[PDB]
Amino acid sequence: GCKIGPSILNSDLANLGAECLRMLDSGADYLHLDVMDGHFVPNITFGHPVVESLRKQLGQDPFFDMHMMVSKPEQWVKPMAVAGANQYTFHLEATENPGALIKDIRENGMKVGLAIKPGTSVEYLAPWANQIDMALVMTVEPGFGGQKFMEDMMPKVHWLRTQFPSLDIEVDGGVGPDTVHKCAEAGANMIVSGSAIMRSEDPRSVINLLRNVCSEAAQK
Amino acid sequence: GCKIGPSILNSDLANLGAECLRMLDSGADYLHLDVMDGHFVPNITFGHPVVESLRKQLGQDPFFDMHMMVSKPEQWVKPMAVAGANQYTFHLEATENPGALIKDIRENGMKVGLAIKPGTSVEYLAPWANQIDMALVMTVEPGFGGQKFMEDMMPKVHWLRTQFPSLDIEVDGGVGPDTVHKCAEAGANMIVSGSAIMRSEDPRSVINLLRNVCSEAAQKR
Ligand SMILES: O=C(CO)[C@@H](O)[C@H](O)COP(=O)(O)O
Ligand SMILES: O=C(CO)[C@@H](O)[C@H](O)COP(=O)(O)O
Ligand SMILES: [Fe+2]
Ligand SMILES: [Fe+2]
Repeated sequence: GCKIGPSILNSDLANLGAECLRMLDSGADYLHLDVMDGHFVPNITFGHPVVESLRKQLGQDPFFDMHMMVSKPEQWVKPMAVAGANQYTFHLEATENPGALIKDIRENGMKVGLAIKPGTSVEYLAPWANQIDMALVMTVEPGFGGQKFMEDMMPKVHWLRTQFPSLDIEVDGGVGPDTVHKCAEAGANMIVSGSAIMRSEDPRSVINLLRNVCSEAAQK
Repeated sequence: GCKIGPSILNSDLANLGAECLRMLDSGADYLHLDVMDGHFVPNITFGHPVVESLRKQLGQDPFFDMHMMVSKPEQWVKPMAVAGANQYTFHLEATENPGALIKDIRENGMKVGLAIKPGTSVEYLAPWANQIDMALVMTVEPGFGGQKFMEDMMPKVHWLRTQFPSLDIEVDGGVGPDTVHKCAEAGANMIVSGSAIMRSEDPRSVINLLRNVCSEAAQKR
């Protein structure tokens, strides 16, 4: 039950379609699409209009996990749903009312993800863990790709896996073949990887390696 | 002195390099790149990281006109300059001190654009017109492509042309083979056109049509 979702942050953003196509053709389980509004984080990536074009290019079948690093996650729920996103992962730090937002995401037919930044206590998630589909434990400060993996986040992952056996747990930031085992042994089952996968001639082998390390570690 | 800059807002954003390349090959004078942060306008497009990738794909020749529909234009000046943008067009309504921002843009080596929304009186643009390279008169409410041209904006263009004869004046929003006449006769010499060029089977001829109409008006003056 371990899935690999490449991030395209450090890809050729002038050719997102081709970049994502290579990922899917290489056996990626899903695509992790980083949406930044220049406000919640100090960078701007793209929003629902790019997602709409991607969905048209990539077809109906691929799974889009939207990492919504935006200050008003309430605003982009319908636009993302209409564009064809499968999962809407908002930041607990950004919402005025998590309960209302979770409901709205579900009314819009999308799965619900909830992300926390490194400095955010994992216990902030407790009241919500039973209402969401996936918790995203950031392992770098959000805003940029290619940052250093924060191993000190692993106790958050372990705590979530122990307290909520059924919850999908995603890690995001500096995850690659060097750090994936740490994530898997802590309890993560959804693995975002960007820079580590993006340069490869044979992304399929790297993706398979991440997935296999993660699955065998989970089998324990 | 008339120039046509297609907008790629309603293009295939998953294939943005390809869309820009074919605009350039079709004779575009420049590329007009719409940057929206979801705050200044209710939509999000892309920012400096996409510009960087485009500059790498297109090379150093093409001119990028950055339409900065962002609420903190001060924040993105350096990042856009580093990404390879040529001109930074910010909104008058998006800053408390346009004078300081204008200075910072030039210090970062870029050309300076200054834009006003339809609801914003052209009078407020005037104090800065002698300090900028290009004034942008919006002819639709910013945030979305394919909207209807607001011909009621033409007196803004005409007034700027009269008061600032050497100023480059851009119009943006619903400009096409029909409405370009109004823009040209009013005094605009820089034409942004999105849906009219992008959804055309013959972008070259559309671009030629827009430039020719504008030149004819430019000559008459
Ligand atoms: O959300 C983010 C950054 O804000 C992550 O998705 C990064 O894009 C992960 O990329 P690498 O750290 O694997 O390069
Ligand atoms: O800045 C904008 C919209 O905010 C323009 O650049 C749009 O791209 C309008 O293009 P048209 O499709 O109306 O020509
Ligand atoms: Fe992410
Ligand atoms: Fe524009």
